Amino acid sequence: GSHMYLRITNIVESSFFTKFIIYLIVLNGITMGLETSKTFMQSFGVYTTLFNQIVITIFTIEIILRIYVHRISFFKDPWSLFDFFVVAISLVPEILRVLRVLRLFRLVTAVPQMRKIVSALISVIPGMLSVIALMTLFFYIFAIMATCLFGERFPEWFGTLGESFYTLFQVMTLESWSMGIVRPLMEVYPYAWVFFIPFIFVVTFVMINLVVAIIVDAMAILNQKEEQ
Amino acid sequence: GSHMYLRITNIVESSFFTKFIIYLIVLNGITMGLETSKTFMQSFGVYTTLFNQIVITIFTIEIILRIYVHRISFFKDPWSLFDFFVVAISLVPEILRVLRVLRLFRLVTAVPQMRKIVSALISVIPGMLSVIALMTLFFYIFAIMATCLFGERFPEWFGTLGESFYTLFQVMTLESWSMGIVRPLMEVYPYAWVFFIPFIFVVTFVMINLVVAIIVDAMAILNQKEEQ
Amino acid sequence: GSHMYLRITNIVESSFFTKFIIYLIVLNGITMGLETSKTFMQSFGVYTTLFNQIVITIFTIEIILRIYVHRISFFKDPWSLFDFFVVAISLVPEILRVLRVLRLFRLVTAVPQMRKIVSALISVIPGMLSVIALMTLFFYIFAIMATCLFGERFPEWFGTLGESFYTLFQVMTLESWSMGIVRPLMEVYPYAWVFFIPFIFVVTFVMINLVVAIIVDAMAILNQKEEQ
Amino acid sequence: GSHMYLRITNIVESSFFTKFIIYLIVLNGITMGLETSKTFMQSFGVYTTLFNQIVITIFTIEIILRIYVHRISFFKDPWSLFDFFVVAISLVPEILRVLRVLRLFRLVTAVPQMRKIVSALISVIPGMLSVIALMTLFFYIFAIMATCLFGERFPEWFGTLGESFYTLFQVMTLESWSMGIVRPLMEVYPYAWVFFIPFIFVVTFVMINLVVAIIVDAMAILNQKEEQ
Repeated sequence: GSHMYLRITNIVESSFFTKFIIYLIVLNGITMGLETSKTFMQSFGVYTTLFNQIVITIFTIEIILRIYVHRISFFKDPWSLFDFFVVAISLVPEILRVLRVLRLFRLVTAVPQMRKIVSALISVIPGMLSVIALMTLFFYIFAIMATCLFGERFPEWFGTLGESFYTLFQVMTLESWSMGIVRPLMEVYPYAWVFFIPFIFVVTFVMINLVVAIIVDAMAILNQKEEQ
Repeated sequence: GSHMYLRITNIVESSFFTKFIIYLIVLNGITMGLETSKTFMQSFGVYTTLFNQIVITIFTIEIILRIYVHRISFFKDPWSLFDFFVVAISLVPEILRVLRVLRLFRLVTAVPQMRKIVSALISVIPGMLSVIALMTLFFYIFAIMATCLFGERFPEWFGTLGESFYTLFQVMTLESWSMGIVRPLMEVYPYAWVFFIPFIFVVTFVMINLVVAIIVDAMAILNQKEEQ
Repeated sequence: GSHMYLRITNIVESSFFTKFIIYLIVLNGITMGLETSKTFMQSFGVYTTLFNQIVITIFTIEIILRIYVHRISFFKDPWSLFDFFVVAISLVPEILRVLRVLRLFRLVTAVPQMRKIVSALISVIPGMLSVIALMTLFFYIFAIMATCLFGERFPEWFGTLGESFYTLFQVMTLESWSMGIVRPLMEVYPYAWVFFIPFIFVVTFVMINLVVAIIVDAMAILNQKEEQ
Repeated sequence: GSHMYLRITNIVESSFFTKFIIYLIVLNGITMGLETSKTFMQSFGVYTTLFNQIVITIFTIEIILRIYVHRISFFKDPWSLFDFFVVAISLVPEILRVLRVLRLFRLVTAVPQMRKIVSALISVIPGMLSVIALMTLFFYIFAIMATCLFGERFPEWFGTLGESFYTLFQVMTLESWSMGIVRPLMEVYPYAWVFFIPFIFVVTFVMINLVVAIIVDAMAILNQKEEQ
């Protein structure tokens, strides 16, 4: 709480400061779409690599100041921890060059209207873990069974626990599940439909129950407020 | 508010007038389905091109009168602004010859039972913009990543930000997402599933949360009325 | 209300009578599944064609008695009008030989637990007509546009209003909409995505709003009862 | 209620006991994933077949003790009846070697947080039987019609009641229903769309009504509690 501290804290917690930073995120945003074009990169490639290293310096300063002001309150703030990690990524000198584009998610971290909706969304998840747990177990058990039942004749789709996880996931989205996977399978395993139809019933029932549960946990609130 | 004015206003705000106009929309409606057949156009093509230019004169008169009556109250009315734009389109002397068929939407503008439902539908959208914003950002960031990760080997699906937007949209509808796109992709990018499964989870979760939110914003009303 | 009348009315409105008829529907039911097999029809084909003509006599007697008892109260009863029409069909001496199997729906007409659910289901529809109207208009207008824009190069999918209706219906279910239809279309019509993505947005939005509306019209009731 | 009895009952109803058993389920769980790999089975195959026969002895002891304690209260407990049947399966000396993996569902039987969600899920089903009955009848009648209408030219998809059940199920999930099945069918049966579009409408409507009904049966409860 010294004189220097508060001088900084006045700049950081400024309107102008955020608006500045949101202006840059949006500008880098546009920059990163243009950098997607070889034509654009063939002419103005120099300029945008300059602008990229500028912005990422500015954001390191920005994150350093914010730490000066906020102390370990910073490192217990999700939105700040996010901002930390997306800028840190951008600092390391081939998948990482791409993961840089995750800095545009700073538009979410910095615009309150965005933060609101992301919070609303994420707060739905705790009441889902039990069902997600059930489901992940359901899949593990089926992935094993399928790997034994069909891996040898159908290595592409079932040769491996992971091939089976992937294929079972595809069947749950109902993508080409019959013409793509089960119809071919039955050409060797007449009774394969006894594995896949029950699998599709369980998985779809649980998804429906999952969504009904989000709709109720939501109404539970509205029918506490209106009880007052 | 002169004597001539009110003479017109009595005709325009008439029952007979609307019923007349709804009769023509329905008749032009039928006309435009028959004009779809070369056989029909080979014989009665003369007749229907007559009828088309008649109706569109009648509708210009109609829109001119309505402006006489309604003043700048007209140009702050969505339903009237719509009617203006669909008839204006039909006035310009090859995509435009087709866009003419948008005049059949005048059946919505003119039948109150229709206007009601279109209003109910459109009023749902403001409470969606935040999530739509989040989603459009989510897509922009993924469209960029995918264009870098897969464009070079997969130009058809990812060579361009726009190719990537289109392909990501297809993956969100779950259309051929695995047999069509990701299974082919993994034949070169074993770990592509780490991009597409998380993408499908986020996008589907948000869609579910979107719909749950429409169901709650709706119940919020019914549990204000019943609080009275 | 004579002595003969009431003698009949006592038989018709009997328990035993219904249970008898439900026993036959279930038995004809089983019969019609076995008649599906050439093997079974090669041996026991005589027997089941006997049993079929027996049951359909019995049901004509049954429907005649029920008319004796119920008068024009019969011909203002949906469930009875249904029973009339499915048995009448079965009386006419090649699609009609197949439509006979609609008599198994008599299991719905005759079992109250079934009638209940069918009523619950059908009562949902009146509050849908407006949206269905909107949608059918939406389709008519798009079916026309698509027939003009793509019929000439894509006759199979768009050459005709009806081909276009069918194809647009397929796009609304999202079945092969991109790999099957729009990706092929863009190979000649780069901008076809400007027709199909907006079409998919509108159609999906309306379906969601339709379902949210069924969920509210349902809650409107539960929050009238609990207002008492 | 003797001295020996209670000595056992103190062990069985122990914390330590369950935690032990949950530790083994999780350990066998891991074991059964590794047993999925020929590499792993080529080296450590001996070890895991040992561990498998150990665990399944331990679980037989476990189930025997639990019966000693619980009497016919055991054989009227779903969770215990389940545990009985999954271990019994594992005791019989080729599909059965695979069905063994169903013992990992003991993680559901033994973890209360899991039991809770499985109960929530299963309790939804009684209020669905009527609609499921309606649907199964709907399918039986359509499966018959389709087998007659398309089996002869389309044996793969319709030659048999069961082929037709399977194909109708695929059409209900909307998987390749038009490009895969109906478009091919119309190449011989122009009017096949009059069978499949109505089938898709009915089936989808009922599914929607089914889900709306789960959402209401759920709200019926929350608006009994808040009536108190």
